[PDB]
Amino acid sequence: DVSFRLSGADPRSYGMFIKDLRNALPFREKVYNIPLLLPSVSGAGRYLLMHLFNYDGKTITVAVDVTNVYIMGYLADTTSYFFNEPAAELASQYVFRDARRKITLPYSGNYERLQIAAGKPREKIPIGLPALDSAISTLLHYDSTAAAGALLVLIQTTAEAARFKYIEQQIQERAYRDEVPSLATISLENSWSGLSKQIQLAQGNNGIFRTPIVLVDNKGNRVQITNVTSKVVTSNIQLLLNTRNI
Ligand SMILES: Nc1ncnc2c1ncn2[C@H]1C[C@H](O)[C@@H](COP(=O)(O)O)O1
Repeated sequence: DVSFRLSGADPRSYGMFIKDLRNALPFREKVYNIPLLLPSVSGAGRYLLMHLFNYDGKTITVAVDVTNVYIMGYLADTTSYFFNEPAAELASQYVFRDARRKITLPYSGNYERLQIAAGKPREKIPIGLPALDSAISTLLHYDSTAAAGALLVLIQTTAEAARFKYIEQQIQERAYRDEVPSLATISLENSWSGLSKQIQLAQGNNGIFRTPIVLVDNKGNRVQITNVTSKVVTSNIQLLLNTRNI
C-alpha cells in the first residue's frame, strides 16, 4: 500500500508519495531506463491500495490496476464505489470485500465520460493539493456529479503525476493554490499510450519513433517527438504502458 496525508503536506511530501506510488508498480524490464509495466497480473495482486487523508484526517482507499495505473474504484467508510466498466467489475471481486454495499458509479472511468458527467472538461477544472483535499471530502459521501469532478482531480494528482515527472512538478507548483492544468499537462495525459507504444517500438528502430508524436512543451509550444533522446523520454515519462495492453 501507499499513503498521502494532505494535513502538513508540502511539495516534498507530495513528491515522496508519487515516488512511493511509482515504486509500488511491478516491472521485470526497463526500456530506455523507464520501467515497463507488466502485460498482466492474476487475482488480487493486480490492485494496489492508495490511502489518501484529507486535511481533517478522513480517509478513502483507492484501488489502482498496477498494469496501467487506472483507478478502478474506492472505499469510503462502509461503501465501495466502482466505475461502470468490466475491469472495475473484475476488481470488485478482489478489493473492498469487508464493505456494507457496492455502488457502481453511473459512468466509466475514461476522461471523455467523466467530463460529460462532471459538466466541465479537464481544461476548466482546477487541480492541485487543495483540490485533492476537496476531492477526498467529496468522495466520503455519495454524490455522482460531484464525484466525477473529484475523480478527474484524483486521477490527475495521483496516476498522471506517477506517469510524468512534469505533471508531478505542476502539482507541486499547486501545493497551496489550485490552477487549471497547463497545456503540456493535458497533452501528456492524452499521449501516454502513444509515447509508451513509440518508445517500445523504438527498440528495433534505432531509438527512432515509427510514428512521431505531437506534444505541447513546458513553454506552451508545439514539440514533435521523433526519437528517444527527446527530454520527454529521457527525463519526463516514468512508466510505460505495455504494448500488450495497447
Ligand atoms: N480511471 C483512470 N485512472 C487512471 N488514469 C486514467 C483514468 N482515466 C483516464 N486516465 C488517464 C489514463 C490515460 O492514459 C489517459 C487518457 O487520456 P486521453 O487521451 O484523454 O484518452 O489519462
